[PDB]
Amino acid sequence: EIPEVLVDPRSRRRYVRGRFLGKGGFAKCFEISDADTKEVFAGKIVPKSLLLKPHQREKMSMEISIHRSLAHQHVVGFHGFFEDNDFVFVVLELCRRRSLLELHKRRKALTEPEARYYLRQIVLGCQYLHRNRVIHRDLKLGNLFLNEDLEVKIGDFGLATKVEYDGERKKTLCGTPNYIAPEVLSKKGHSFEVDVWSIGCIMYTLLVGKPPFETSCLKETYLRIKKNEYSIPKHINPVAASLIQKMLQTDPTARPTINELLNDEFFTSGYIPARLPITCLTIPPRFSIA
Amino acid sequence: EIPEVLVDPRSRRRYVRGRFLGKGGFAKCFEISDADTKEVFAGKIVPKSLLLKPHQREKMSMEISIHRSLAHQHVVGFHGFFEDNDFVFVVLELCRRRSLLELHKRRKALTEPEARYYLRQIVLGCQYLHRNRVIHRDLKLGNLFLNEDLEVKIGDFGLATKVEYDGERKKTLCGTPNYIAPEVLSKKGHSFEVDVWSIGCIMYTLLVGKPPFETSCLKETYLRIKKNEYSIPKHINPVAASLIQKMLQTDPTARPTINELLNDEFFTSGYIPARLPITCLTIPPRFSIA
Ligand SMILES: CN1CCN(c2ccc(OC(F)(F)F)c(Nc3nccc(-c4cc5c(n4C)CCNC5=O)n3)c2)CC1
Ligand SMILES: CN1CCN(c2ccc(OC(F)(F)F)c(Nc3nccc(-c4cc5c(n4C)CCNC5=O)n3)c2)CC1
Ligand SMILES: [Zn+2]
Ligand SMILES: [Zn+2]
Repeated sequence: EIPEVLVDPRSRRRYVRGRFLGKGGFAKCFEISDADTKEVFAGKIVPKSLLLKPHQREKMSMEISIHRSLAHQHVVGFHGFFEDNDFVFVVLELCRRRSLLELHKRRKALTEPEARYYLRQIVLGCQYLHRNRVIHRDLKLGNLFLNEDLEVKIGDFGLATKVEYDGERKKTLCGTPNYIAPEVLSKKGHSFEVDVWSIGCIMYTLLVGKPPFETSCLKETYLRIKKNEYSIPKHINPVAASLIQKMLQTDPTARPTINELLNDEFFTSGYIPARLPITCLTIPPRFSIA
Repeated sequence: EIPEVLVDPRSRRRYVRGRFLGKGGFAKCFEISDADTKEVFAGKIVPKSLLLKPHQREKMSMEISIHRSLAHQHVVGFHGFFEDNDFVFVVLELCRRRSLLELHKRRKALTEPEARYYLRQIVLGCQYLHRNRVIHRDLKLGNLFLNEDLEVKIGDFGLATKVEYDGERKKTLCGTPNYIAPEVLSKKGHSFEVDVWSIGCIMYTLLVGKPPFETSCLKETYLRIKKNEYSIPKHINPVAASLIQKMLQTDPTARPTINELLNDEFFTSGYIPARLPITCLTIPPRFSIA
């Protein structure tokens, strides 16, 4: 039940409503063209019917509050919002190569160089957020979008929470992150390390080709995480592996900080492409010498 | 996309498909008439599209396994099942007065006598299950259906689990019970007392007119439960109250068993109607003397 055009009565531009893209939570998502400067965006579009409750409403505002304060190369750009009466409309930078999720569906395990390339940009983006006292809290392959030059842009700040003062332990998380950290489940109080944990699972998943804790039942998975029950295939390199081990530790005070991450030998003693062939979208890159 | 008639190719009868009633999980639910003996039932009807995964499938079988083994006056009667290719069809005893939930929406707090009356039948039904090594695991006002003489019948065994051997602690619960017990949340291993806990919340809710741990956010509620944070209004009688206190204790080894429940002075020193006026559906009963 969503209008063909979208008008921003305050910044004044309107948007022709493009094709479906994806959806997540009470949100569905489409591309959309500025219709005058003709420029192209992704528009996240939430029905106010799903938002009848004040608790849902706040969650949604909070996300705009957090996301809108953010500018940086590996974060999905926030270009504004507005609402009618049935809908909230948010304008985002458009990522034309979808998300890491889709790339994974299609390449399963990646080559090491690809892992570094992508992983590095994931960390740079997370270095950004952490330095602004923001925790994403649901870093996963489907929130890591890729623009046209296959650059990573972090997305969906709907579980993103703001750190309000040094030492704060966020005591609850209203939602179900994919790669959820141990300390969240042991309902124990959590902070930035949850993102290091998630990145730990991303790394596994990209190198190993599957999630570090997958099982047919969610609650069993949660069990696994809590007891820290995973294993790293023997073919994964020993340097790669141990960075995983670093981040996938049940005690957050032991996991690397986002900032010392890029230093790890995985990165510094390894080859990191400068860019990627769009081929790499479907064919393992060989990185030959000419 | 559900057939007008329903045929059981093995017990041979077919069912004319009546009016909507309710829904819960992947299930929607209708009344249905035997079409020959013309008798009336509620039919729970699950699309096999929601059941593509083996884990969902098992959950559903388990429920049929548990529920079908059950016969007793305060349990929703199991009258059979069968499937086509798009649907699972289950035939249930029809409860023409909906559930305690609806009665609560309309009367908020109940008179003590009503509470006993209903509560007693809840316990008798639960005494039954517990003696058959079955835990319902999601006793709540909307699973407590009422037939025509306003008798309680327990329903929905889709989180019901079977106890397989003395001492067993069920380690996980794949779902989100309403009135969920502390030990479930502290991911700690649980058994029959979870139902005593739930009944504890039912009692509160029926007497006090609202749930013992309600808050605008679910995760805050869970916090409350874990820390056992509730309070009993001062107008609730002292005998009533303390039965609540008994059942709403964080340590399951302290909560009354289902079997010693009916002994509690709440019941034995109190007036318990033999039946209820259907008036009581919308008007507080006075229980005069003629
Ligand atoms: C799991 N997958 C994640 C990525 N998917 C996707 C498919 C086609 C797309 O446009 C194209 F073709 F140009 F590349 C895009 N591109 C895109 N660009 C900016 C924001 C969002 C977005 C932000 C959000 C969502 N989306 C799709 C959905 C949920 N909430 C969001 O925050 N998506 C993404 C499909 C689903
Ligand atoms: C929260 N409410 C619970 C009770 N509700 C309800 C409304 C109208 C009804 O028929 C009438 F009019 F004759 F009284 C009934 N009667 C009824 N009788 C047997 C089984 C089920 C049932 C079993 C199950 C469900 N139902 C409605 C839904 C979810 N899963 C079940 O196991 N429901 C129930 C409405 C929703
Ligand atoms: Zn499960
Ligand atoms: Zn919440």
